Amino acid sequence: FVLKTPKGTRDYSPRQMAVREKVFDVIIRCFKRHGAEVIDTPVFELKETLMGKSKLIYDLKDQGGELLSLRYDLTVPFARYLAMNKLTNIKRYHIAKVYRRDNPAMTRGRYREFYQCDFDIAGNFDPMIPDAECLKIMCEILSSLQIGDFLVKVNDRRILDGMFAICGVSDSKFRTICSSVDKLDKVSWEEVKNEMVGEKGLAPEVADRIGDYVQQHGGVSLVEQLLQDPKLSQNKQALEGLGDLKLLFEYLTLFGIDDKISFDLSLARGLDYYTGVIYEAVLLQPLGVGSVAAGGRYDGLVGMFDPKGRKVPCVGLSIGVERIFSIVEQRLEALEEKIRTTETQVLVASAQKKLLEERLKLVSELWDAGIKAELLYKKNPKLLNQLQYCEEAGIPLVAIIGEQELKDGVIKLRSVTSREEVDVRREDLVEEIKRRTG
Amino acid sequence: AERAALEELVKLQGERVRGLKQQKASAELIEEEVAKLLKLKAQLFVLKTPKGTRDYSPRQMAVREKVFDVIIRCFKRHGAEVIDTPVFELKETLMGEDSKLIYDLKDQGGELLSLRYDLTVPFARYLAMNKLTNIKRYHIAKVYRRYREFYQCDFDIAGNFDPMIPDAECLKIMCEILSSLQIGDFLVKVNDRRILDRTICSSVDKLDKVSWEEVKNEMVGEKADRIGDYVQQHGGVSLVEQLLQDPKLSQNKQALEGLGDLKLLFEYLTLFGIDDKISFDLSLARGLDYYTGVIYEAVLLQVGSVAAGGRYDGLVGMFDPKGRKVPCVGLSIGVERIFSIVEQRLEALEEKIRTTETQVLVASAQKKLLEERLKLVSELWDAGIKAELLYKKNPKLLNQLQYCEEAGIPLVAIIGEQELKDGVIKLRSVTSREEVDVRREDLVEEIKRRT
Ligand SMILES: [Cl-]
Ligand SMILES: [Cl-]
Repeated sequence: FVLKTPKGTRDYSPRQMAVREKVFDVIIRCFKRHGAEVIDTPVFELKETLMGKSKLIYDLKDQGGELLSLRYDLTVPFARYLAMNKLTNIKRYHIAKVYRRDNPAMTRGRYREFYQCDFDIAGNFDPMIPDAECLKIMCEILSSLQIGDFLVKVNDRRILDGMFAICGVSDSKFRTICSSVDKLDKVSWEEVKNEMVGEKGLAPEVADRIGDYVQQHGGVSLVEQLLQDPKLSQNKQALEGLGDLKLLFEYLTLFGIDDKISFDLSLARGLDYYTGVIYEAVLLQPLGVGSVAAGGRYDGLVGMFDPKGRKVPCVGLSIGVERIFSIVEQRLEALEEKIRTTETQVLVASAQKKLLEERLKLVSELWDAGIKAELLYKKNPKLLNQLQYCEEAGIPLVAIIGEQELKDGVIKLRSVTSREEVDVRREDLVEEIKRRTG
Repeated sequence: AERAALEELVKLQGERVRGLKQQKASAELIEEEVAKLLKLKAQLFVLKTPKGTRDYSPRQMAVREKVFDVIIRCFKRHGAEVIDTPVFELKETLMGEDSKLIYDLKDQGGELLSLRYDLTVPFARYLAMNKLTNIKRYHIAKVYRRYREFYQCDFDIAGNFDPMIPDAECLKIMCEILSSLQIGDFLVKVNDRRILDRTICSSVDKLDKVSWEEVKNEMVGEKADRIGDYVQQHGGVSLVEQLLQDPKLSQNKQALEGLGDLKLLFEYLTLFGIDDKISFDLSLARGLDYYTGVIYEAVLLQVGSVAAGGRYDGLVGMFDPKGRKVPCVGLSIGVERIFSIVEQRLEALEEKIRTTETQVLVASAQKKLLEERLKLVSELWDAGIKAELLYKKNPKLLNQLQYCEEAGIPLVAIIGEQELKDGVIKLRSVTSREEVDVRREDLVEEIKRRT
């Protein structure tokens, strides 16, 4: 028996926490900027609640009591929360860890316990305003994180259904074909066409029509082009999706995030789940380095719990904080710069021995002034040792107490980086420290 | 949800009333508490959260954010790092209260796992795994026991340092957070395990709750004269000094060592200025098994415990193959009861508790200005202002104003055709109902100044 974190789980070191706090602050400042509420659900539900949901779910031991399970997803707790509280409309964000028992590849992003970061608007509202807002929120956060240039792919579920029927895929092969088409971002169309015809028996005359549609990406001008398409115009659901899309593009143009959006018909994810617009956010090297965010409209899923069977229309977005965390730390790592694990702005030190009690008095005053102060728990620490500690922790200043300095009543402040000393009056010292550090 | 919070409030009120009656409190205060409790009671498929677990409502979250914010600022002020641990650990990792209390996962077809029951065992594992002999950190996370699922707030300092400074700092931090919380007057009681050196201890812990007389009878039932004199006595530094002078305690080295450390600790507290708020009691024996040094427990002044902790050197050593002990001192803050006390206090003021921070809402009385509204709101968002708008083509102005009143939003931005033409925007204070015309450019700056 080795002491280890469970297979698939990880601790978070102070540096990692600092990185995770830095990004969570940006994302939540944006969520609050859009006037969202926040909720929290327990880490486990009753099993009854999750059965019928891929059954890679951790389950607690019976232990006499009724069976329970760690949440594998945020939304089913969301639906339970809305049905339990008799609400059909709410705007909120939930940030919390989820638990799926799957093989974990550390090199790969996969981990058994990982953060999920969701923002949702639920309710019957005029069409597309909430969706446009969701898109704006995605671009705000990714732009603010400064992790390079991003682009957002959007599509619609209805267009996929209509385009696939008109092109000529059967209904039960349709999900499999979609799984193939979605890889066009990471692979080539000759390759997914070979995969489709060869591995899944789809006719080449149906694959080479799906090709003429899916290899097509652009802006609003492509929704107009496809509105003009004779075959597509005939299809009703394709018509619905395109109409919603034309409207969405207009709202984004008002938002000013129009340039960073791309209509792309290759995109096909979460079909079981999404009923309207589907969007994915990816980093740019015009080549995507990975998928950083996702969003969708899922009217069907939220209302499952209600006895009546009423559907609560919902639109939302999920942010891949776990890639964002790694990318941010590596950027720091590439620089090779040390990351502050503490916010201490001053350290109290005395060169001379026997001044420990006085320092304690000084440190307390700083604490009661709301200053982030520290001191070494040694009766007579050496000045050199104290300074090294400051350099390592990134502490900007050192406050030195000396018998000579004390008589004057002044306190000597030395900048660690510049190694320059100034003598300050005790009353002023607090304000001097404040001026020095925000 | 909200109903669940109400139930929690009722459970706390009942406990408080029970404590007050026990303390032989005056009728005037007891009646007020009963009145609050009665009001709470009045206020109070098969979809349900698992037993012992409750959801957090937006209103509930707001109280939690404010409370956590105060605690977090204090921890940061004292220059602590922060660490995170997974929810579950190997069952073997958690081992010698009762083993059965701990939650355990199904076999699955992998190593057996159990949910964290405490936040410090994982910390001990973290230290051993990384081989660290010194760290100052705080950890805020949910713990599971079989409410069964609840938040735990912990601040710990681990390492070898001159005696009593780390211990003194924890008390100062605890006092600092409680005063900041503004939950009223509180006191902290401190004892050392070494000086104290089972069933008597439990009786002793039970002793805090009940009188010595009845308390004395309980001890007899459990079966004392020598023991009784020591337990009743409690106080300050002067009281501490008298005990050392005693010959019996004095001639025992094990007993003697603890007394000396405490004497030293009080001096540090005096420098800090939290000396007045510290109390010495030998009666306290809570968390005796974990502790190898001092005990401290905080009690608010009208379980009844808001904060607790002490020095334990035994745990870090257990994980290490070598078994070398790691000195450590720490504190836990009972943040759930603090949640419900804070929310209750806010309610007394009668001031609204806002679930959102939106500064302003964009609204238009007239028809067909939706696009105009969207552009403006977007500009506000870009500016970093917290703004909203209703997802309606032509919403009515009265409806929008009502939403602001209910949501607590301070201002409403109104767009009119004439206003649009002149370059002005009409800003109306929801509370005052007063209006002003502000040019588009000045709108962002003015909103910030007003808020
Ligand atoms: Cl596949
Ligand atoms: Cl396994």
